[PDB]
Amino acid sequence: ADLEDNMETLNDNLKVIEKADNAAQVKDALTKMRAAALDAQKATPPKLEDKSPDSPEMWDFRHGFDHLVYHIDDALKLANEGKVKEAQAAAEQLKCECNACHQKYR
Ligand code: HEC
Repeated sequence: ADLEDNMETLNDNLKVIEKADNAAQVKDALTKMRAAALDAQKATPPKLEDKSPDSPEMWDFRHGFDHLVYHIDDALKLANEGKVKEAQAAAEQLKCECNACHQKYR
């Protein structure tokens, strides 16, 4: 899918996670965020179209999704451990970290 749709998937499932009351619902939303993040990693954003993949900006662009998946996997582990509240807290701090890549390249 394109970058804007993957970003909508990330933004929407973060809303799903903070409204959830069961671990299965949290794990499902994180699973879709993981797919959207790995798919967003292969795209080129409009303001970086003049750059090559090995440019510092594009290495940094792909690196941001590596760290996002890292936090998704940790939250997925918490959800698999039945820790709904802790998984939701991980998602809130993860949500805060979304802003940095937008400030650079959005
Ligand atoms: C870079 C490695 C990113 C990180 C991590 C996240 N986002 Fe992102 N996002 C990024 C860019 C370059 C853009 C602009 C795309 C464009 O075509 O202009 C976006 C956009 C969004 C949007 C708006 C989508 C739209 O229809 O305009 C949203 C709602 C969004 N991003 C959400 C979002 C969330 C919740 C993130 C943390 C899970 C997140 N993004 C990370 C680049 C990057």
